[PDB]
Amino acid sequence: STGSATTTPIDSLDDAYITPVQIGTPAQTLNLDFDTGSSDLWVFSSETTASEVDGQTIYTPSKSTTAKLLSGATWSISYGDGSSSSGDVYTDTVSVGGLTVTGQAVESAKKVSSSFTEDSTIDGLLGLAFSTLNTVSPTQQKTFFDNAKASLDSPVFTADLGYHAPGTYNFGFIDTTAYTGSITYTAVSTKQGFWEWTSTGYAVGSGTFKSTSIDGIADTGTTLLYLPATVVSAYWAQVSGAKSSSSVGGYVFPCSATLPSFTFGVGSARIVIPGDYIDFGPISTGSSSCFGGIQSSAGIGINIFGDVALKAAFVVFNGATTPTLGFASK
Repeated sequence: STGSATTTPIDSLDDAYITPVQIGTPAQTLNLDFDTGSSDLWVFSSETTASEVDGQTIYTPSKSTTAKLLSGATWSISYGDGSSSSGDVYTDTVSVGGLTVTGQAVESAKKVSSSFTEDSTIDGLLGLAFSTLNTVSPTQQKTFFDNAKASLDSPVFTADLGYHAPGTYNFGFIDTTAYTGSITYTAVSTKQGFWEWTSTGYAVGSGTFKSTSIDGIADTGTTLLYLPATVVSAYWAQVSGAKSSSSVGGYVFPCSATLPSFTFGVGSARIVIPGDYIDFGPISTGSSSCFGGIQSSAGIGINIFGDVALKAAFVVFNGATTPTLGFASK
């Protein structure tokens, strides 16, 4: 089997992407944030504290004939941005772009943190990291991808995120019309539960390529590109007036600037992030100070190839017995 679904930016900055997901019988369609950096499929629901729901579409298990409470199971997650959610668990039928999993764990939120409430466009998350990170207790649950894997034509999914435009998540096949040149594959470590890999270096604008190993995660659920302070400083030094602002919480730059591109290495191949992808606009409405899309990972504890990086590529998440990541230009 295969699936194919369009993923759409939630706003004009590509802060995140939502993909429609059918849950239950009859289908309840929720727009979920596909997140290769976590492993829980959780939704706003009829059980969510009413004051914590503000415009989201909810899953109502009692209206699904295929929903079954997973007795005794609870979940609770905290994300890298300090947001969180928790609740109980149902199993139900879940379909993405024509690909159906029966008995998928659907984690129903009883509580969500303010950032989730405040984002009306995101009805929940669909985790696509490794199932070892799943938070369901006392019986850990599998991701949608893990459950689908054996039925898929090929045990892969691909992320093709758009810049200020829709893109695609595919399951079970590689669309050879969706990228240019070749896909370069690189090794993955699953030791931390992430799609963790090592970039071979970077360049800033038309500058020479610096060969250096950068260990990081491919994370569709993180907006920006977080890299070591040395790398980030080298980037922003090429933007007149750019500076790190503790009050704002990262590098800002004059909105009048033209940003240089940023290149990252995948083996001997190179992915170029155009400068415009690195512009996240005014820090506040009407400001002439703009927020940068490349930020320091110092104090995160890990480098993160988030949407800024991934949207410059066609990315293969290969879930074969030995997982790998593939990147192509597009």
